[PDB]
Amino acid sequence: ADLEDNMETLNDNLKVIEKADNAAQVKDALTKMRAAALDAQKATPPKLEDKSPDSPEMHDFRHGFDILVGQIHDALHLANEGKVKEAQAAAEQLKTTCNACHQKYR
Amino acid sequence: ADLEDNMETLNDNLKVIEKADNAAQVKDALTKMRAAALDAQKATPPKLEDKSPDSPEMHDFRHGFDILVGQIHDALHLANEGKVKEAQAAAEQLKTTCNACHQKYR
Amino acid sequence: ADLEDNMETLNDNLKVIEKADNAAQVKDALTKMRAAALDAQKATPPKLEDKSPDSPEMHDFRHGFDILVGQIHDALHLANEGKVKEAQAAAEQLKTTCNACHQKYR
Ligand code: HEM
Ligand code: HEM
Ligand code: HEM
Ligand code: NI
Ligand code: NI
Ligand code: NI
Ligand code: NI
Ligand code: NI
Repeated sequence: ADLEDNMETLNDNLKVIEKADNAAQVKDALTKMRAAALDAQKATPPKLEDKSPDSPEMHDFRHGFDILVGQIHDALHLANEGKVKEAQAAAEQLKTTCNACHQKYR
Repeated sequence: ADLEDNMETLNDNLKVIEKADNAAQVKDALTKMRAAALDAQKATPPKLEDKSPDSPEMHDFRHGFDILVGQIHDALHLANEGKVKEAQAAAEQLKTTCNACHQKYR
Repeated sequence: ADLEDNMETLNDNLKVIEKADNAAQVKDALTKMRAAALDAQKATPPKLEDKSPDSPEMHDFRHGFDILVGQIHDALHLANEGKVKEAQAAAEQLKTTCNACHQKYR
């Protein structure tokens, strides 16, 4: 999928979590966020159309997604153990990664 | 172990999974693939004998293994929850990482 | 927290594990090591005060923590499955990461 729909997938599933009743709703959204993250990681973003895929910026751009994926996973472990509010807490924490990549590349 | 035996460990365990009966067979092979991945990640590969360990290429070379290890882990979670065919599906997906590193460094 | 207290958190929890009775003691320390690792990863270390945050060295410095976090996680999985001595074995293995970052940046 395109960078922009993956960002809507990231954004949407975030709302799904912060309002979720239960663990399965959380696990499902995190699963979907992981997929989107990983697929957005393949894209070249507007701001960086002038850079080769092995530029330092494209490298750093792809690293922002590694960080998000690691976090999602840590949230997933909490979801997997039925800890729905701390899972929700994690999901909320992801924001500072979202915003760190956005400050520099969006 | 040497880069080349680790690649045979990666390759072999891949066949073990795609033909596995059960979860324990999958978990075991993934465990072994993780080990080999991590050990191959220390090696300097023929194509890159002329580069320092902190060259951008050696950096990128080691990143190909981070991606594989993350994927293996995601497959492991599926194996750990008794999902043997989707675990098998994951293991198959790893191929595009194997081949992405190979296109550029093999 | 500061780089140096996070390193004491890393160091302390390591002793907690290698002497632990049970899985919950291990899971708790690993959880805390993950937190500290991730927080130390934001710091700029003395040796690198003269480098921009996107220098290759600051990049490599932050990667040393990715490796530690991945390992901690692998130890956590063992802890989570009640495997207290192999969890302890993992925790001990972390040392070569600790020391690899230290050789070059401490
Ligand atoms: C869960 C955390 C994240 C959320 C909730 C999120 C959400 C969004 C949203 C809603 C947009 C605008 C989409 C649109 O309507 O066009 C966007 C754009 C963007 N994001 Fe994210 N994002 C996240 C993580 C990241 C990360 C980690 C990176 C960098 C590694 C990143 C890089 C970008 C870029 C480059 C755009 C603009 C692309 C363009 O100009 O077409 N995002 N994000
Ligand atoms: C599970 C995925 C992978 C599989 C199944 C796999 C399998 C193999 C096999 C069968 C070989 C030839 C071994 C021989 O008979 O000598 C090989 C070579 C090689 N692979 Fe992989 N590999 C994988 C992942 C990777 C990754 C991620 C990288 C890079 C990060 C990589 C880098 C290399 C290199 C450099 C060689 C050639 C080394 C030499 O010339 O001695 N491989 N791989
Ligand atoms: C679990 C593994 C680790 C342990 C047990 C550990 C432990 C320690 C300890 C005890 C200190 C001295 C603290 C003090 O009394 O001031 C220290 C310093 C330091 N470590 Fe670690 N560490 C680990 C991992 C890492 C990693 C992965 C990195 C690099 C990525 C790193 C980078 C540094 C640096 C730069 C200092 C010195 C900071 C300064 O000069 O203020 N450490 N570590
Ligand atoms: Ni796509
Ligand atoms: Ni990197
Ligand atoms: Ni996990
Ligand atoms: Ni070896
Ligand atoms: Ni701090």
